[PDB]
Amino acid sequence: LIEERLFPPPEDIVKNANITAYMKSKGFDDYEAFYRWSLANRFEFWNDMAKELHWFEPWKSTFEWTDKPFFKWFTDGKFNIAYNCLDRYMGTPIEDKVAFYWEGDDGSSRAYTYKEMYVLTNRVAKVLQNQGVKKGDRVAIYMPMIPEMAASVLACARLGAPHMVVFGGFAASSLRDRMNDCDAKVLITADGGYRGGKVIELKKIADEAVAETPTIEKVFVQRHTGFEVPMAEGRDVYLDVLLNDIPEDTVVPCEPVDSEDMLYILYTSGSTGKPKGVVHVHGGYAVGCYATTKFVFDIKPSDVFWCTADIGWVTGHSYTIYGPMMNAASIVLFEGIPTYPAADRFWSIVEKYKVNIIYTAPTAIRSLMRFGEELPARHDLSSLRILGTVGEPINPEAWMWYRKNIGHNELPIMDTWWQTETGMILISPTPILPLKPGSASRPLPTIEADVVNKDGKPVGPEHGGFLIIRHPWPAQMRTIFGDPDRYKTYWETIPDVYFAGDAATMDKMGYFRIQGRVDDVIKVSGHRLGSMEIESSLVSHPAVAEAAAIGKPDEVKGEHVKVFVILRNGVEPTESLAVELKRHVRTLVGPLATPDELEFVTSLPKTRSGKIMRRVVRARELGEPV
Amino acid sequence: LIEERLFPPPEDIVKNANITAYMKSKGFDDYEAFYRWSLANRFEFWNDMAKELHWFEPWKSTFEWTDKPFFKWFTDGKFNIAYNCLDRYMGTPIEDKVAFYWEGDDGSSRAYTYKEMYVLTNRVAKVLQNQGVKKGDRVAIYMPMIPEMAASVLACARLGAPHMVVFGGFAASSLRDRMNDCDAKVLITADGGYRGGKVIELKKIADEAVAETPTIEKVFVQRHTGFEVPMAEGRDVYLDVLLNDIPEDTVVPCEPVDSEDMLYILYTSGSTGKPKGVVHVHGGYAVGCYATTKFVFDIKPSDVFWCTADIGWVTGHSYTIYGPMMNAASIVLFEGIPTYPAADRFWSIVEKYKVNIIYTAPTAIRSLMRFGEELPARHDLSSLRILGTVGEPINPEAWMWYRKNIGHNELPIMDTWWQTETGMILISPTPILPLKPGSASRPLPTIEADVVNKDGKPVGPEHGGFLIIRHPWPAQMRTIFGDPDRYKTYWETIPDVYFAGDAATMDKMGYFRIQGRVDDVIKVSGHRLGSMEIESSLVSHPAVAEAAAIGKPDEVKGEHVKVFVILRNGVEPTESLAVELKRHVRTLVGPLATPDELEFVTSLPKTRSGKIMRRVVRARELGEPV
Amino acid sequence: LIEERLFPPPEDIVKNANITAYMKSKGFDDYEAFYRWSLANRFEFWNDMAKELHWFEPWKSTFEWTDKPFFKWFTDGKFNIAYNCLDRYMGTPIEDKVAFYWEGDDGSSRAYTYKEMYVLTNRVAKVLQNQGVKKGDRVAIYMPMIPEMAASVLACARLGAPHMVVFGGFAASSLRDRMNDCDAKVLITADGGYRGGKVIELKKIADEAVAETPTIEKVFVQRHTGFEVPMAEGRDVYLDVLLNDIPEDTVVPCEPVDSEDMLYILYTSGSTGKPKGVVHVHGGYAVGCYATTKFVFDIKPSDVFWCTADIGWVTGHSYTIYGPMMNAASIVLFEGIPTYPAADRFWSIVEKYKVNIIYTAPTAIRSLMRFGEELPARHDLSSLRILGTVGEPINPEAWMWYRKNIGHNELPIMDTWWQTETGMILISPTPILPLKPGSASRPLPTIEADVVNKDGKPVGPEHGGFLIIRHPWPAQMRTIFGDPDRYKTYWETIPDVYFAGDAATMDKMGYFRIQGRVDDVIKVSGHRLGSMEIESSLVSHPAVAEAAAIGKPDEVKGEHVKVFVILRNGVEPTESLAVELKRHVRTLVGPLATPDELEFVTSLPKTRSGKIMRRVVRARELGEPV
Ligand SMILES: [K+]
Ligand SMILES: [K+]
Ligand SMILES: [K+]
Ligand SMILES: [Mg+2]
Ligand SMILES: [Mg+2]
Ligand SMILES: [Mg+2]
Repeated sequence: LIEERLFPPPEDIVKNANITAYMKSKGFDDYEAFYRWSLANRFEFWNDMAKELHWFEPWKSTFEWTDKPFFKWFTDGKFNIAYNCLDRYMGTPIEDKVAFYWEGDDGSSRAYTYKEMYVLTNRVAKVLQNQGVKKGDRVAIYMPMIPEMAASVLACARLGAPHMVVFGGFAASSLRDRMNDCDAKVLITADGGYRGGKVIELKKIADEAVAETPTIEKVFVQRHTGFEVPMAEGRDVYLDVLLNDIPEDTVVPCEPVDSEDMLYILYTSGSTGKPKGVVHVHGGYAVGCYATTKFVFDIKPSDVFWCTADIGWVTGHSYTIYGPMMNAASIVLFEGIPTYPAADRFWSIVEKYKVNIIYTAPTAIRSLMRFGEELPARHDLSSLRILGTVGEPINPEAWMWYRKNIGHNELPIMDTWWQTETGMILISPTPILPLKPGSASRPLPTIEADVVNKDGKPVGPEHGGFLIIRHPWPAQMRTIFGDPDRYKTYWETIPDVYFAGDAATMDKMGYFRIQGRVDDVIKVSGHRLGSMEIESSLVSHPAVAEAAAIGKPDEVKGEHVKVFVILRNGVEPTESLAVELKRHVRTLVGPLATPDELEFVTSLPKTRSGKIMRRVVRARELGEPV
Repeated sequence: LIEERLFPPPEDIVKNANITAYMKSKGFDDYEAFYRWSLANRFEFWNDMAKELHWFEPWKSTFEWTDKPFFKWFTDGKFNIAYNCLDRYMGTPIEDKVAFYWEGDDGSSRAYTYKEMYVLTNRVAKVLQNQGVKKGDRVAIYMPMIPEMAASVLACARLGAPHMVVFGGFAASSLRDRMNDCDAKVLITADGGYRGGKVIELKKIADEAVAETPTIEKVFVQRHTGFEVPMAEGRDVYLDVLLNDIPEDTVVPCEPVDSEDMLYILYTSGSTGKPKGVVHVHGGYAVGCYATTKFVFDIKPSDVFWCTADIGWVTGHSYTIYGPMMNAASIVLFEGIPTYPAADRFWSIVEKYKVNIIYTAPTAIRSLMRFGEELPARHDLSSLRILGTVGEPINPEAWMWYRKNIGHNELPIMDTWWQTETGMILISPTPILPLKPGSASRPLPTIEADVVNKDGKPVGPEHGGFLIIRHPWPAQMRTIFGDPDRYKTYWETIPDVYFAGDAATMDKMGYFRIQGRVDDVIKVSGHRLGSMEIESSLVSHPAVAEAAAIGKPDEVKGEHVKVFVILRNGVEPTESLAVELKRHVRTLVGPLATPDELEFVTSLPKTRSGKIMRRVVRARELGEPV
Repeated sequence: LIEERLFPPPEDIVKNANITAYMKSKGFDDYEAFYRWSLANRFEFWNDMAKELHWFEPWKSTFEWTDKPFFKWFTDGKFNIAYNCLDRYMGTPIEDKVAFYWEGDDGSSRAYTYKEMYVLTNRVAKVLQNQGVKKGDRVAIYMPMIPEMAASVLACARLGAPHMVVFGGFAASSLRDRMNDCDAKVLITADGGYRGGKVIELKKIADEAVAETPTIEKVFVQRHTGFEVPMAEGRDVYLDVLLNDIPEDTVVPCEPVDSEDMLYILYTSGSTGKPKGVVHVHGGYAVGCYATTKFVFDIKPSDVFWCTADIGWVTGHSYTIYGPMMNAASIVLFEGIPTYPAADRFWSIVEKYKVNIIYTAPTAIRSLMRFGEELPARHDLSSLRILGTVGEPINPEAWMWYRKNIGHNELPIMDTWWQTETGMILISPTPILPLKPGSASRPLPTIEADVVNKDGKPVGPEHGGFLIIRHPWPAQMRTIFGDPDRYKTYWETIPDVYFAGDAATMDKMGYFRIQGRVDDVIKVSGHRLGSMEIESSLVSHPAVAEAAAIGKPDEVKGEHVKVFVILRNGVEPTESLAVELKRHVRTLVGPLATPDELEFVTSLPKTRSGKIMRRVVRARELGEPV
C-alpha cells in the first residue's frame, strides 16, 4: 500500500530550487524533458558545470576514451580540487563564513571559517612538503573526525599527493593491507579518537600496522586525546610540535595538476577478492561532486549542511569535504556516534547548529527508531528543509519515521544510489520530484541507467534485473590501483555498459528501486566488507584450517556476519574458542567485521577447482530464491 | 482469503422471500435472468410496484424526460405519500398494529399503532395549517428521535409542504444555512433532546439560528425535556399547548398532489461547495422506497424492523419512516446512542422488541466491536432473521463480527449502496443471493450500473473505475434546490450517464465492491461533511486568515477531520487557541464536524486562480496513490 | 517469501545416495533425465527392483490389465512378503542385527534381532495355524504398538492370511464394523495398551465389538498390562499361555502365494460412504514399499530408522514394518505419545537409539512447537541425517521449525504424498533434490502425475487443479473389499486416469504442492474420518433425529469435528446433552472422532433426493471459495 504512493514537494522549494534555475536557463520546466535533453547534450551539461569552478588552464575536450574502456574528462585542463574548496574563496566575504562546525564526542566544539581552513591546510601541506612529500606520493590517513583530518586531506590534494584514508573503525591488518597495496609513503594518524566516551587506540593500532608496512618513512601524530602513547624515535612525530615552526602566513600554492592526476585511493570490497583501491582524479571528480551536491541538496548561501558519514567512506569524501566545500557550504563535522551521551545526540546537533540539510544512513534511522518518538520531539528540528539517505535502500517504515519525526510530514527525502566506484550520486530525487518511499527515483542529468538481463536486453517496466549505466560520467573511477583488469570487469561483464553490481526495478513512471548487491557482498551498517578479509584473519589463527563468511539479515545493521569454520583436526570446539576467534577478528580487521555468529563445521562446499562456493553455504542456511 | 468467499442463504428464506414471489409471477427462478429482464422491462416492473399503492388519480406514462436531463415518473398521477403510510390502513386490521415502538434514551417507552399515528399526524397538520402552512411551503424540522418527529414529517407530507430536516447533531450555523437556502417558513423543534444522559439544547441553538433566518414566521416547540427554555413571545409556541385545542376526531384530508410535487429537501455535501438541497418528490420516491424495502428487507406482516439511523439522514427518511410504513411494518424508533447506559443497548433493544430486521452503520459495529463479544451474548438476539449495513462499505473483519455475534453464523447481511441523491437503495443483496464480505452485490431491478473510465468506456471485470448508472430510477432526486446547474453535473460529467461519485469494482460474478468517494469528501461516521462548512466557521474566527479541512483515516468513524489553519500575522499559535478553534467549530457546525487534529501553517497550496488545492494538502500528509 | 526458496542438499549425501547408485547404473547423473526415462521404461525399473527380493518362482510379465481397470503386477510369480522381511536374513550376519528397538510408554525397552522376530513370528503363526487359520482367512488385529503386533502381522503374512488392523484409538462400533465388512475369523488383541500413563481397555472394547461380530471363532489376548480383564471361556485365550506349548525351534514355512494374493485390508474413509476396505497384495506391494523406502529414506546398513505413525495406519504398514524390514533396517517401535512423560519424549528417543531417519506427522510438529525450542535443544539429535513428513502437507512455518531445531539448518525433509489406496509414496523428494518448503517435490520413478481439470485437460504450470496419476504402480490397491464398484470410481471419475482425490499445483520447476482433499473429507491429526461413521453413532442415540459432521480448521490437528444435530421434537437442548452426545461418540467411534463443537439445529440442507448437502453446511459456517 505505502510504497505505491506519491508525495508532492512542499511550499516554495520547487520555484527556488537550484535545479529549476539551471533548467529554466536551458528552456525547460519539466524534469522529464530536461532529462532526455541531458542525454543528447551530456558534454554541454558537464561543460556548464565545470565552467563554474576555477581552472588553471582550460580543457580541450569534455570526454574521450583512451584505451577503451579507460577514459578521460576535461582533457588537458589543469586544476586543483583544493583550490575550489579554499583558495578562491580568499579575498571574498566567504573567507569569513564557517566551513566546519566541528563537534566533539564530548560536546566540545570549535568553528573554522574558510580562511581558517585555508591557513590550516597551507601549514599542514608545508609540513608534509618539508618531509619530502611531493606530487604522485601516497599519503595514508587513519584519523578520527576532527578538523585536522579535513585539513590533511585538502593538504594532500593541494600538493597533488593522492590520499588514502582508512576508516578509524578498521584494525591493524586492514590498515596495513591498504597501506601496502598502494605503497604509502607517510601516515597521518592521532594518539587516539573518542567514540562514545571510550578512547580508540589509533596510534597503537597504527604501530602494529606500520611495523609491517616497509614503505612508511614517517608517521604524523595529531595530539587529540593527550594520552601517553608510544612514539618510535625518528619515524613518529607530533604534528603540533612540527606546526610550532610553521608561521601563520605560510603558503604552499596549489600544485596545478592535470585534470586526470590522482586525487585519492579508497579501498572497497566485493564478496571475493582482496580489497580494491578505487582511483579518483581531480577534474571530473570535482565537477561531478560539485554538481550533484548543488542539485540534490540544493545548497544555498544560508545553508548549514550535515552528512553523518565518516570521511573514511566515499560518502564523506564526496559529500562532507569535497562536494559541499565547492558549494561554499557551512558543514557540520561530528567526532562521535548517535547514541552518546544518549539517542537524541543527532537531534541536539541539528538544533545546536540550525542544520538545514541532513544526509544519513538508514542504519542510523533504524537504530534510533528503537528508542521512540520522544527523543527527536524534545529538540527543535525546525531548521531542516531537506532530508537524505545514503549507503543502502531504506525500508518504507523507516522512510515514514524519518519524514514524520524528522521532517514533520512535509520534508523531502533524497534517497540516493551510488558507490565508491561511481564517485558521485547517480540515481536520486531532486527537490522538484514527487517522492515514493523506498525509491531512489529518476537518474540525475546525463546518467543513462537502465535495467537489463544477463545479455544486456532491456527487461522492461516492473521486472527485476541488472542495473547498468550506458555511458561514463565525470566522477567515475578511472581504474583500480595496481590492477586494471579489475576495473575492466566493470565494463566487460555485460557488453559495452557499466555494471553497477546491484539488482533493481524501474516502474511505469521511471522510478528505480534498488534490491541489493548481486555478488551478495556482506554489507554491515551500509558498508561493504570483504568475505576474504574476514576469512583470512580467521585462517591465520592456529586453530583454524578454513573459513567462509556470509551475511545474514539484521533488523538494525542490514546484515551481520556469520562465519563457518573448519577447525584443525583434534581441536575442541568450545564457546571459549568461539569468543577467542571473535576477538581475533576484532583486533585484526575491526569491530564492524567481527562475527555475530560462528559455527564449527567439518566440511565446506567447493568447486572442483577447490574454491569455497559461498552461495551454496548461504543457501543451505537461508535458501536461494528462484 | 476471506473476501473471496461465497456464503449461501439459510433455511426457508429463499422459498418464502418477497422477491421470489414477484419473480415467480413473471416466470423467473433465477435472479440473473430476472435482472436482465428488468432492464428491458423497467417501465413494467415499476408499474407493477406503483399499482400496489393507493393513487388518487393514475398516471399517463411511467417515465419521460422533460428538459433533459430533468425527468419525471408516473406523469400526471395524483398521490400523497402520507396516505399510503397512514390513511389507507384505517378501517383495516392494520390500524391496530404497532407503527412505532418508541424507545427513549432513558429506557422510557411508548408504542403507537397506525391509528394513533394517523390521529397524531392529522392534529399536527391542523396546527401547521391554522398557522398558514399550505402546499409549497418549506417546513424546517430540528428534532430528537421521538414520535412527534415522525408525525411532523408525515403532517408536512399530508399538507403538501416540503419538509427540511436538519439532524440534531448540527449546531446553529448549519441549521441557519439550511433554513435560508430553502427559505423555510416555520420550524418545528423541541426544548431539547436526550443523548447519552446529557441534554442537547436544541431550542437554544434554534434561537441562535432563527435570529439570522428572516423567513421564519413561527417556531413550534415540542416539550420533551421539560426544562425551562427561552420562548420569544409571538414567534415561539409550545406544540402541546396548541394541540390542547385540537380535538381527537380532527381530520386534515391528504392534499392530492402531483406525482412530481416536492416531498422534501435534505442537505448533503461534496468536498467543495456550500451544502446541496437535494429534492425528492412524492410519487417516484414512494414507489422506489416501497419496492426496495419490500425486496431487500423482505418485510412480512409479522416483522419488527429497526433502522438505527437518525431521521436527519436520508437513511431514516427512506428506511425508517416512508419505506417501512408503506409496507405496514412495526418500526423501532430510538432516541439515543449505542453505548448508553452501556454498550449492549442495541442488543437490549433487539431483545426487548423481538426485532426481526436490523439495518445499521458499520461505524456502530466498529464501535461496539471494541467492547467485546460478551455484551451481545448476554441478550436474546434470536428474533433477528435479516441484518443490514448502510452508510459506507464494511470491512470483512466487521462483517464477520456482525454475522458471528449478531447473526449466529447464518443470517444474511444486506450490504447496501446509495446516497441522498439516489433516494433509495440501488446496489445491494436480496435474501436470494449468496453473499461475499464487503460486497454490495448485484444491482436491484432496473438499475443499470456499470464501471467506466473518464470517457465512459467499460473497464471490464476486476478493474477499478467510476461507478455509473445508465438510466433514471423512480426515487432519484429531481434537482438541487435553487440550483439546477448543480443537479446537471451529475449527468454531464460523463456523457449520458449518472455519475454516482464513488469508485468501484465488479468481479467475474457481477458483484460490485465500493472503494469510497472520488471527490475524497470527508465522511465521518457514515456522513458526508462539507470541507467548506468547516473551513468557513474557522475563517469567521478573528484569529484565522484561511483554512483547509481534509479527512484522515479513523479505525472507528471512517475518517476524522484534520484542519490546516493559516493564522493572522502576529497571532501566537498555542494549544489554548487550538482548543478555542475546536470549540468554535463545535458551537457553529456541530460535534460531528469538530476537528480531531489541527495544524497552524504559514501557507497553503493554491491554483493560480487562487483556490485551495485540497488534494495536494492530503497528498503532502498521506501521499496520493498512482 | 519463504515457500519460493530452494534449499540445496548437504555435504556427502548426494554422492553416496542409493538413488544416485541406481541412476549411475542406468547412465544418468540428473534426476530429471532419469525421471523421463523411468516413464518410458517403467516395466524395466520395476523388474530391477523386484529382482532384489527373493521369489519362490519368477513372474511372466511385469504388468497387465485383467478386466480394466483391474490389473496385476509380476504375474504368476510366487512370493511371500514375510520371507523378505525375515527368512532370507537367516544364516547371514543380518540375523543378529536389531530389527525392532521397542520402547514402551513407561520407558521400559527391549530389542529384537531379525532372528528373534523370525522365531517369534514362526511361533505365533503356528498358534494361528493350530486354531484353523489358513490361506484366505481374515485375521483382525486390535493392538498397541508392541513387538507381538509386528510378529502378528508378519505371521498372518506368512500363512497367507490377510490381516485387518484396526487402530487402537478406535472404539467398539468402529472395530465391529471393520471386522464384519471383511468377515474376520479371529481377533488378536491385548488386555490393554498404555498411552500417556493411562490404561486403554482394548480387551473390554473388543468384548463389546465381538459380541456383534458373529464370524469370530477365537480371540487371542496378549498379556501386556497384566490387569484382570474378562475372558469368555472357549472364545478368549491368552497368547502367552498358548505360546507356552510352542517350542523355540518351531517353524511354519512361508506359504508361497501368488504375487496377487491378499496381503491385507485396511479401512479408510471418504466424506460419505461407509468405510472402504482397501486391498493390497504381496508382490507389487512389497516391491513398491521396498523401492520407495530404499530411495526416499536412503536406508543403509548402519541406519536406525523411526517412523512415528501407528501400524494402525497405512504409514506403519508400509514404512514401519514392511518397507524398512525389506531393507534390513533397525527400526524403532514406540508404544506411546510425544508429550509423555513430557514433550521432549521424541527427542529422548532419537538420542537413546541414535536414530538416523525420522518420519513423522506435521501434527506432531505443530504439537511440539507449542512447547518451545528448549526441549529438543536438551537432547543430542546429532545422529539424524534425514527428516520426513507424512499424512498431510506441512506449513512452511513448521517446516522451518523442523529443519532448524531437528535438522540444525542442513538436514533434508522428505515431504511425502500418498494415501492408503496408493500403498506407497508417490510424490516426494529424494536426497538429491533441492527442497522447497511445503512442497512434495517431483514424482518418484515411473509415477506419471499431472494436474488436470474436470475433463482431464492439463491446466498448465501455476494453476490449481485435480491431481491424477496416468498409469498404475506396483503397490496400488487392487480393489475395495466386497465392493469393486467403489474401486472403479478411482479410475472412472476422470477418463483413463487414477484420481487421487486431492487438489494440487505444479510450479515452473515441476514441484507439486498439495492443497487438501477435494471431497473435503474430515482429516484429524493426519487421519481421514468418515462423516458417516460419526453421523451414525449420533443418530443411534435416542435424542437424535439427524446429524451432519463437517471439519473446521484447527491450529494443531489440521481440523476438528463440528457436528450439527437435529434433535427429536420435545428434547431440551442442554449443555448436559451436548456432553452426553460427545461421550456417545467417544465410546463408539473413538477419541479421534469425538466432536469438539456441536450445535443443535432445527433443519439441515438436503437434495430433493433427501441426502444431507454437507458442502452447503460448511459453506454456511465458513463460506465456499469461488
Ligand atoms: K605494489
Ligand atoms: K433563495
Ligand atoms: K460380507
Ligand atoms: Mg591456522
Ligand atoms: Mg478572521
Ligand atoms: Mg434416535
